[PDB]
Amino acid sequence: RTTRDDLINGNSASCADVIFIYARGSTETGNLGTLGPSIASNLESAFGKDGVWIQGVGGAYRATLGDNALPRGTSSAAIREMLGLFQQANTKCPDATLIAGGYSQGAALAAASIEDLDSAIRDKIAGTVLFGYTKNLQNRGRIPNYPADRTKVFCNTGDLVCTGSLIVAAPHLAYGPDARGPAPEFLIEKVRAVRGS
Repeated sequence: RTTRDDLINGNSASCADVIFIYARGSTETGNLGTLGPSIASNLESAFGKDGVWIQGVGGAYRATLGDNALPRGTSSAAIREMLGLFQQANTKCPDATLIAGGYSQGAALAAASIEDLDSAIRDKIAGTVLFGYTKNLQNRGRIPNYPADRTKVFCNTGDLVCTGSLIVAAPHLAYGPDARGPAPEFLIEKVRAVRGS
């Protein structure tokens, strides 16, 4: 459901081929919130339940609404949490292909963490999806230090956070269809591009 800790819980003698690290939006529950479970179910269908590990960003990431106003669009403690999960993936399962995503504050968090990541780990992230990306205007639709071809941004018309504001309007809450279809589609395609079939 809304909490998945497959990387933390997983046996390193039986690593998955694909590890997905996902950060939820402000005020959302568990470590996957509203969109993450939808993405996860579609990744399990493509790779098999034992072929993919789903890991939400929990721990120090409290998804507090006010932290959207901080410099990087989230807290330093949250960035450290997400960086630590990428590092854990790299150490536990060195041969796994990584994929990532985030919604709202979680999109800012994914972007900041990927910017700060050691390059050798960053380069293992085959694709990243961002919904309601609160730094979309500021970062010109990119994740710093990360290629555009591996990035997919979902920013609805009328979602004010995508145009430089912090006001939450109805289109910000309308990413369900993207999470069910085009987002997992993109992630699956980017994994298959590097792993084959």
